[PDB]
Order: sequence, then C-alpha cells, then structure tokens
Amino acid sequence: SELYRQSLEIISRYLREQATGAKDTKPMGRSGATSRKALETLRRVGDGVQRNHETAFQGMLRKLDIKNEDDVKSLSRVMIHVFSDGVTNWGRIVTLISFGAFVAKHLKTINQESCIEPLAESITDVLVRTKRDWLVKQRGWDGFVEFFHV
Ligand SMILES: Cc1ccnc(-n2ccnc2)c1-c1cccc2c(CCCOc3cccc4ccccc34)c(C(=O)O)n(CC(=O)N3CCNCC3)c12
Ligand SMILES: [Zn+2]
Ligand SMILES: [Zn+2]
Repeated sequence: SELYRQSLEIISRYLREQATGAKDTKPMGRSGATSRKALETLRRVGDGVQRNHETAFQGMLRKLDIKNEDDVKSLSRVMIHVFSDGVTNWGRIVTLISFGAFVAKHLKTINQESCIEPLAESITDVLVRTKRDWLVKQRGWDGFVEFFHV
C-alpha cells in the first residue's frame, strides 16, 4: 500500500540521515509536503526523545551488544516484542523510530552501515503490519504531523 511505502521512505530517510549526518535532496514524491513534514517532525521530536531518554537508550544499545549482521537479525525479535507489548500511541512510535536512529548511528560507528537499510525495513514491517488499524484510525502520517505540529 501507499501507507507501507510512505512509512518506509520516511523511516529509511530518517535513519540514514541520523547515521550519516547527510540530508537527502531527492524528492519524497507522492505525499511530498506531508512526508517532508513527517521527517522534520522526527528530526525535532526524535532528537528530544534520544536526549531525554539517553540513559535508557545507551543501556538498551549495550544490551543488544551489536557486533555484526547476525546481531542485527536478533534485535528484530526484541523489537517486535517490546513494541507489541501494551497500548500503542505516537509517543511509542517515536520511541521505536528514534531508537532505530540511535542504533543506526551505532552501526555507522562500528562500520556495519549496510545493516541500516534492513533495520529500517524491519522497523517499518513491525510498525505498519502490526499496528495498521491504529495508524489508519489515527489518520496515518497526516495524523502524526498534526499531533506534534512542529
Ligand atoms: C526496553 C526498555 C527498557 C527500559 N527503558 C526503555 N526506555 C526507552 C526509553 N525510555 C526507557 C526501554 C526501551 C528501549 C528502546 C526502545 C524502546 C521502545 C520502542 C519499541 C522497541 O524498540 C526496539 C527494541 C529493540 C530493538 C530495537 C531496534 C531498533 C528500533 C527499535 C527497537 C519501548 C516502547 O515501545 O515503549 N521501550 C520501552 C520503554 O520505553 N519503557 C520505559 C518504561 N518502562 C519500560 C517501558 C523501549
Ligand atoms: Zn525513557
Ligand atoms: Zn523510566
């Protein structure tokens, strides 16, 4: 669907920019203004989450103990568990994606950057496939952008 593809583009762009520090100039495409606004929202709100929850993020990264691609496969089990537990909302979705960026930065640091794209795919899979009903009900990325109104 466009929801999956839109979500993948936003999340992948955010993780790549976080990991590399570089901004992608290629147009978003279909939901341009909204996708661009969603990415900007992740930049601002996600920075806040990474900073304000740095202690937990650093501790979690240590727990995952990522050395290679095999460890990146193993964290998908943890991701789907922790995220699926309890009630979802945009705050938890930002935590999911912001932590993804935090992990992606680590992957850059250890020179295993090729895992960033599959990680973004994994995050998108868990978000869109498992919470489709909630996302649709809450107006998808339009809803996300309006909720935070950065
Ligand atoms: C597990 C944990 C324990 C204590 N404090 C935490 N933490 C994170 C920020 N502040 C605390 C967290 C915590 C750490 C990292 C992410 C989250 C999330 C988002 C969904 C899970 O995301 C991932 C898990 C594993 C690997 C991943 C790799 C890439 C991207 C995402 C990954 C949550 C959540 O869904 O709420 N939590 C739990 C959390 O925030 N809690 C705090 C209060 N008590 C336990 C629940 C994560
Ligand atoms: Zn926290
Ligand atoms: Zn806490």
